[PDB]
Amino acid sequence: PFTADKGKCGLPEIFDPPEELERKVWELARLVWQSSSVVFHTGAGISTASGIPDFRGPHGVWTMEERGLAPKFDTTFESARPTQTHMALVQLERVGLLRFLVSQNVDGLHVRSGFPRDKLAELHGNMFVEECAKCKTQYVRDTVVGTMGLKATGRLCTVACRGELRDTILDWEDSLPDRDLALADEASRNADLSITLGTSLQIRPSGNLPLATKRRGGRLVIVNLQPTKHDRHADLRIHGYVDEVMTRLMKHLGLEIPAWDGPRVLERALPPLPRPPTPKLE
Ligand SMILES: Nc1ncnc2c1ncn2[C@@H]1O[C@H](COP(=O)(O)OP(=O)(O)OC[C@H]2O[C@H](O)[C@H](O)[C@@H]2O)[C@@H](O)[C@H]1O
Ligand SMILES: Cc1cc(F)c(Br)cc1NS(=O)(=O)c1ccc(NS(=O)(=O)c2cc(Cl)cc(Cl)c2)cc1C(=O)O
Ligand SMILES: [Zn+2]
Repeated sequence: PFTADKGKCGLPEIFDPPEELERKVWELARLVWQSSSVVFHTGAGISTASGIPDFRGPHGVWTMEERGLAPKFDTTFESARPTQTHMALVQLERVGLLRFLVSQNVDGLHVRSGFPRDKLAELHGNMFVEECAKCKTQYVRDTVVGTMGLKATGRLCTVACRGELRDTILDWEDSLPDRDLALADEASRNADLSITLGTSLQIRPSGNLPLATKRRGGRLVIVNLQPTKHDRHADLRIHGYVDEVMTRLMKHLGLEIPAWDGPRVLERALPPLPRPPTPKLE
C-alpha cells in the first residue's frame, strides 16, 4: 500500500506531427472497417480532458506523489462530464462497430455516459457502484460510494436480503472481479482488433489483455501520449490527444458523436443502429 510498485511515472510525452497524425488516424479507420470484432481498452488518459488527473502522466496522481506534489482535480467525480472519446465509444457500440469495452477506470464515466453494462468490464471497480456481500446485487448510485478497498459502505441490500453493501474499488492486493476479467479475456482473445486509449498498460493483468488479441494474428493499436509497456507489440502507435484522434476517426467512419443527456445507466445493449456503408479499401 505504502510499499506498492506504482511503475514508471512521468515519462516524456510524444507528439506525432499533424501530417503523420492524419495518416495514422486514417490507417486506424482502415483497421476498424476491416475488423470483424473490435475491442477497446481504456485508462485514466481518456478522462484527463474532463478534469480528472491520470496516474502516471506528467501531472498524474502517482507522478506528483513521487515529487511531493498533489494531483489537481478540475471537477468532482459527480460533476465530471464524459469526454468526446467516451461519447464516441457509446456511438461505436450503438452501430455494432465496438464488440466490447475493457476499462481500468474507476471514475464511473463509461456507465454514466450510457454505455451498456453488459458490453463493459470495469476491472478496477467503480466509485459509484456498491455490491451486496451476500447476494452480489450491484447498485449504481448517483454519488460516489464513500469507501475504497472493498469496505462496508454502511448501507444494506434491498433485494426482494439486508446484505452488507461494500465498495467495488480494488486495493493493490485484491484480485480482479472474476466475471469482468473472464469476459474481458474472452473478448480480447477472440477480437481481430484491440485499440488502447490513454493507458500506459503497466498493470497485470489489465495491461496484458490487448496483447491476447495479437495471438492468432489479431492487430493491436495503442493511442497514448507517453510510451506504454507494450509499444513494441503495436501494429500502430498514435501519439496524440485521444479526443483529437477519436473525433478524426468518427469523421472518417461518417459517425456523429452523440449528445449526453446527463448521468444514465443502461444495463443491456440496445439493438444495433444503422451505420454508413464501408469504403473500398484495396
Ligand atoms: N488526453 C490524452 N490523450 C492521450 N493520452 C493521454 C491523455 N491524457 C493522458 N494520457 C495518457 O494516458 C496514460 C494513462 O496511464 P496511467 O496514468 O498509467 O493510467 P492507467 O489507466 O494505465 O493506470 C492503470 C491503473 O494503474 C493505477 O494504479 C490505477 O489502478 C489504474 O486503474 C498516460 O500514459 C498518459 O500519457
Ligand atoms: C479513488 C481515485 C480514483 C481516481 F480515478 C483517481 Br484519478 C484518483 C483517486 N484517488 S486519489 O485522490 O488520487 C487517492 C489515491 C490513493 C489513496 N490511498 S489508498 O490506496 O486507498 C490506501 C491508503 C491507506 Cl492509509 C491504506 C490503504 Cl490499505 C490504502 C487515496 C486516494 C484518495 O482518495 O485520497
Ligand atoms: Zn443482497
